[PDB]
Amino acid sequence: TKPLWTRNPSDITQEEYNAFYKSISNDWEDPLYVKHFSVEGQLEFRAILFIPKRAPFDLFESKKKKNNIKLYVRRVFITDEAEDLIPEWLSFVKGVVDSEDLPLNQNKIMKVIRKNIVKKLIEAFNEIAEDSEQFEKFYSAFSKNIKLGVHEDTQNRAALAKLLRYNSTKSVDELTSLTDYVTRMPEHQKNIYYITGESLKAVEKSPFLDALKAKNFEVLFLTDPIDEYAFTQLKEFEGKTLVDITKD
Ligand SMILES: [Mg+2]
Repeated sequence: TKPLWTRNPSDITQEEYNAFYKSISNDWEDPLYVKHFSVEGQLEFRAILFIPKRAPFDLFESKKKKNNIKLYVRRVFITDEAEDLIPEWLSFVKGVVDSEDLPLNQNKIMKVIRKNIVKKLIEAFNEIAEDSEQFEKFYSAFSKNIKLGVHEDTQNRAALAKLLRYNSTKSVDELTSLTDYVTRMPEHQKNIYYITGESLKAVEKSPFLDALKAKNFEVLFLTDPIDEYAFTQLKEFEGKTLVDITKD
């Protein structure tokens, strides 16, 4: 009879998290991942956040951001329609946030909660990334929210960019991360090369690939306008510069 989130992650089992998830998500499936944590220091609060196995329908209105994360303050419900609690590109997250001090009434306290949540969720994505198979599932569902985050989040960009995934000349069937791309780059390669296009088919046989394939340089394939734009906002990854081959 004690709020699940107030319990230590160690004492909670799956199915307990699953049932609790069903209880708040209007979803029948178990969550893809569960991020239960607590924050201490200047501000104190607990939270259980979930990443759905699949992107919800959300085809009722024009907008979308209707984050139904239940907001509690010392175990007493307050609202499931909080504002600025979590970024718009992350609205797909479901769960509960229980704060010790009143989120008040913009408010400052709310901002530090939002900051910790973003930090924890990136932490959850890198975790899902440990299983390239379960990560594909997550990418198929929220690759759009990730790209959106890389575009909206300048302070967490580099980190989020580590979540992008693309096909390449050396990554045909399976997708690859920009980190693995870097690792694969030969000693004399200084740039991360890529090419933009309407589709994979249209980009796979570009004559611009010849000057690279012959020098055994891997090249990424971007087919989404958001990925393209994102790359100009990223510029560099891990130190390497992003270069569009079609240009030069
Ligand atoms: Mg089950």
